[PDB]
Amino acid sequence: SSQSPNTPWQGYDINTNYYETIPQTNVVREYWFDIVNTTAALDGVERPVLLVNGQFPGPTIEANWGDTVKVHVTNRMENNGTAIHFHGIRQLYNNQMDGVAALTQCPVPPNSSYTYVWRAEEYGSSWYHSHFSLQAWEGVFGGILIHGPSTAEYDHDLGMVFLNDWSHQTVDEMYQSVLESQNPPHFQTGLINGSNIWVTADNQTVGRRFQTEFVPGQRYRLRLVNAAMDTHFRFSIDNHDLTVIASDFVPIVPFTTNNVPIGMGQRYDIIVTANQAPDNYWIRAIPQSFCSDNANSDNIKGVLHYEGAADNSDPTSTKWDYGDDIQCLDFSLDELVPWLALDADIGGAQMAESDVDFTPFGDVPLYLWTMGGNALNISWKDPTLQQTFEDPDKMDWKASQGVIEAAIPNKWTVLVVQTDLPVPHPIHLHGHDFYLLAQGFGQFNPQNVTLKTHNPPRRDTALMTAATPENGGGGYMVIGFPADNPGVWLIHCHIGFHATEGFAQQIVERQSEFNTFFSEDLLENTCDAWDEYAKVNPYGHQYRALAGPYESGI
Ligand SMILES: *[C@@H]1O[C@H](CO)[C@@H](O[C@@H]2O[C@H](CO)[C@@H](O)[C@H](O)[C@H]2NC(C)=O)[C@H](O)[C@H]1NC(C)=O
Ligand SMILES: [O-][O-]
Ligand SMILES: [Cu+2]
Ligand SMILES: [Cu+2]
Ligand SMILES: [Cu+2]
Repeated sequence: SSQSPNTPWQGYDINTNYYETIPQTNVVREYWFDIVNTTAALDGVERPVLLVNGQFPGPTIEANWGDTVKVHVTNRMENNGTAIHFHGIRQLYNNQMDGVAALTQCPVPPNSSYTYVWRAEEYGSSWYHSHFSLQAWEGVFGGILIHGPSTAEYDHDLGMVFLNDWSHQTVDEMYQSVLESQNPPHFQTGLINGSNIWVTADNQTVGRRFQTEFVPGQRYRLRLVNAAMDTHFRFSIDNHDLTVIASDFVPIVPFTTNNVPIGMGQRYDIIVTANQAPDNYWIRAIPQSFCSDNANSDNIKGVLHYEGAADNSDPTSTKWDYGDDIQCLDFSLDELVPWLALDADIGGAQMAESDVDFTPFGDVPLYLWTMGGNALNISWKDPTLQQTFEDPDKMDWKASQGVIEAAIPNKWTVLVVQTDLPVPHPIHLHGHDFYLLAQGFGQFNPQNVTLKTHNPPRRDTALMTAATPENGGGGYMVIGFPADNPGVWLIHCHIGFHATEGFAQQIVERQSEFNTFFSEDLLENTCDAWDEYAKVNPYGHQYRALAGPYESGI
């Protein structure tokens, strides 16, 4: 009880192994989420959105390390199912609460509910979002903020800072055109924590920029989350240094930088000290042009307003000269050093490789992303956990199910995700923080690659980097994780369009121990409701063909 005195995690600290030890708080944080169909004018232009409780971003789930969180999700829409995923939450022996349509549950139909219950067995910053088709990017997402230890001190916690791309047509409206094109999706603008201005065709300014206020001398924590559909950002604040203290849910040895490159699904916790002359400073979220197509890359900005700065007055500050805003990169392996030091014990690991390609299918054609040789093609109404309940020793996986088996308790898997294309992708794994062993450009060399096993970066989302066409294209990333968590775990590109097109596989982990978590009633109650919806509403039927809005299932 000498550690972290007068905190909810008294008896534990920054050195506690949070994979093995959790504070007991006895506390349950209970949330009620209505998923609603509405409109909003987040940058001053009205359009349809799907929201949690009428808010964008959705309300923050806030808890202390070791709490239990209970989220009652009710579907108040007409024409979508829903499922809510808690990104980066380990869900240890709790796979059926992971919120993945077609894996861990059927979708929740309109007028039905699902109660997610999970343990805060990590601390730091993340987010929840729909894991049903493109719905997260219609606005169904919000923060997860779990208080706990930190690797540097500060005075004020500003909470979540979401980074989003945005357009005035919806992602669902765009989807058919995306499917039928070899060009990446184009977005018109972006939002910082759900706000921006917009310049109209007649040069009027509508909307309002994100703004935050600093007291000179004070230190502020910002919890950055990239929730964009198809944009890799560099975040910066003119004239201010940023001290990075965590990557995803893993506290790291702090380091200071002038910008944070942040991929879709990733989080970084930063501390900013108000040590500049009192003034207004631009906060910038800049799409990286190699892998983002945005009409307004230089106008996704907010305002840092010091007390002492002019009111009603935009910044005139200059961007940090950190180089170009072209490549889509992570912090390097040597920059991200987990504070809790753990080695990747990959002796005796199972080795796998999943290639990434983009291929035409059918007569239109539709251009689909494939991972490990197949575009994922699975079933909302027949989720993987139903298949294994019906047949506990099932071995007859279809190619289109994209299965990677990890049957042996605690045995490591080393997975190489590779591509020949000049296109990078943020790779996210459910149910695990993976160990990031390598990340590179060009061809993967099985002889020459060095794997970092000595306290490598550890997180839940990392880029498969790729070279530009002039440098030959292609790239790879290599991850390691032990089979410490029975369940069916999605591994996929965190670009929504890509995952829905097929860029996803499923890790079937310790299949013989699904009894540790599985509830037939929790599965079938929702599946039965979903079937009743599908009878009366065409949106209840999954489009799985090649002349319409193909849905991979996730
Ligand atoms: C970004 O938007 C979120 C969601 O509205 C804001 O969340 C608040 O965060 C603070 C600090 O953790 C909490 O006190 C509030 O309860 C949250 N409100 C919610 C979730 O409705 C967040 O403050 C915004 N970020 C900034 C920097 O303004
Ligand atoms: O995050 O999926
Ligand atoms: Cu996830
Ligand atoms: Cu992708
Ligand atoms: Cu996911």
